[PDB]
Amino acid sequence: AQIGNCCTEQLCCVNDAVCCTIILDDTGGTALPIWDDATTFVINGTIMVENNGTVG
Amino acid sequence: AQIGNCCTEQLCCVNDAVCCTIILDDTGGTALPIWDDATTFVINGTIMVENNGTVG
Repeated sequence: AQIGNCCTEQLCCVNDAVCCTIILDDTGGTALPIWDDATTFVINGTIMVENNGTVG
Repeated sequence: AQIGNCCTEQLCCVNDAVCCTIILDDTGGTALPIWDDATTFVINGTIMVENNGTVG
């Protein structure tokens, strides 16, 4: 006779989106921090960059 | 869940008009400066010249 149930540990799935606009100038090769991870999770997703400045 | 709003960067539209009158004589092919641009904007508009001097 089975005692207890192995069952599962159902996990909630988080799908968030972030958007911002910046005034970008010459930074001399230095990377401006936009997003950083401080958790132990595995994170996937898509990153989109659109440059609306004057052409040329 | 959306975080923030891309929104927009609404731009004010400037539509100015300028008028002046000059006493024009022979300049020997040299162009008399009337208007110059010192900004980085893209400027459109209409230019009108009326010569009211004596006919002929």
